[PDB]
Amino acid sequence: IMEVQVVSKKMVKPSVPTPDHHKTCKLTAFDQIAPPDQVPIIYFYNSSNIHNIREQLVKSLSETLTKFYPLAGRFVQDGFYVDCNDEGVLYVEAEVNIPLNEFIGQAKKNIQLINDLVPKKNFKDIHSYENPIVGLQMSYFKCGGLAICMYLSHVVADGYTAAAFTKEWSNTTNGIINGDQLVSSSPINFELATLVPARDLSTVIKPAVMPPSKIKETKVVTRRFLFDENAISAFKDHVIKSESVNRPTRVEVVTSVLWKALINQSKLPSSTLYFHLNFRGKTGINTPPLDNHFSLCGNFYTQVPTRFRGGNQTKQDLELHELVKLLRGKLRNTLKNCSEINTADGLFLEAASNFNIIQEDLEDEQVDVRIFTTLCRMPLYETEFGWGKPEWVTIPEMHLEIVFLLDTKCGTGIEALVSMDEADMLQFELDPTISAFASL
Repeated sequence: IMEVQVVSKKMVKPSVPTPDHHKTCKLTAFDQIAPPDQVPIIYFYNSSNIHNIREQLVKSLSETLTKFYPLAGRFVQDGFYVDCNDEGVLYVEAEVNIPLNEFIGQAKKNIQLINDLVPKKNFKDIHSYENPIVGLQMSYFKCGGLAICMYLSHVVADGYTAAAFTKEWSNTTNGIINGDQLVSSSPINFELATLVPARDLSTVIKPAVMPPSKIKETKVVTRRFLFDENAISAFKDHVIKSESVNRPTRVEVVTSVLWKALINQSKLPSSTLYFHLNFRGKTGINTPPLDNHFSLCGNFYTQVPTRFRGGNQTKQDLELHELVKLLRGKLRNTLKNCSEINTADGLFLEAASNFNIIQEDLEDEQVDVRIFTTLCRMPLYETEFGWGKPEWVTIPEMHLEIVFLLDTKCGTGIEALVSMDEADMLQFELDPTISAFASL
């Protein structure tokens, strides 16, 4: 019964042209090793009941793009920079013939149904001066409910930058609607290339791949698992029982459970699970762009790869607390390393070390590399555009194998959005330790 109809599609440019001194935004070496993907997130909001809501959202987006000007530009391959030509972000307006309260419940069980809310007019990412850096689709449901979907290029921005863009846009809309007294507008800079410029990394970066890993006829599907508060507490007690780690976190236990299931499904004896660690709040340098860590935008993170090595132990002897302790050791070692670095170039060198480790693991017939992105303890459910908090926030169906960790609307549960090959997923969802949490 549900039909989505695109009503408009255009380019939304920043309210004011980008100044001449900012038209070239040079990218960093972090951006060079950033995954060249466009990554989606979608927020669902209940009915505004504001009559000019579409116009005011377009206007607040233009004003936000004034500050996030590189997002309105186009990537140039030769110099590895962003020509901030104000070509604009892709803006899709659609209308769906059903209320929002007859979709979210269905979508939580079958994420595929969100595909008609995600725009894909995008072209080639690294290359293609014609590919827009940001794509937005606003799908208005039958009685005013809103699906805001953002498709952002990881070469220009990381999770922190996407969140800052979202926060600024929502704050601008909220001020435009309810009075400007509710302002929290702090500047963003985009100038980290001063300290780590893009460079030739033929001497710095591991390249790799191998055939048994390169079985490509994969059909990636996505499933949603909800790890509720009571289940997380049970897992925490099951781990503390061992007391080989103290105070396990929600993310630690949920990632350990998912990782054990992935290892049991893997058919390979060793595994490498890597997430992202944001360099911003965890270092002490203050050379110009790092005077204000929370104002700097662009990729500023390191990969954190935890290597489970199955030697002469069986997969049957795998226990939660060992995965927790491996994750904890790797994170602690990375934090200790970050404490002792003097320049931002050294933190790029640490990120490159971890990148090389991940490539070496990708290149082994014995290691299954699994990507994890945790968005938990990020205030996604407090991003307010001026009429209410999000009803739901998730990541739509991915085309690559990945696991996203999100907070639930309230409480301390975790939504795990797992994307993997269908042949693997059909057994994975029936793992007895996680099958009770699958929305299915």
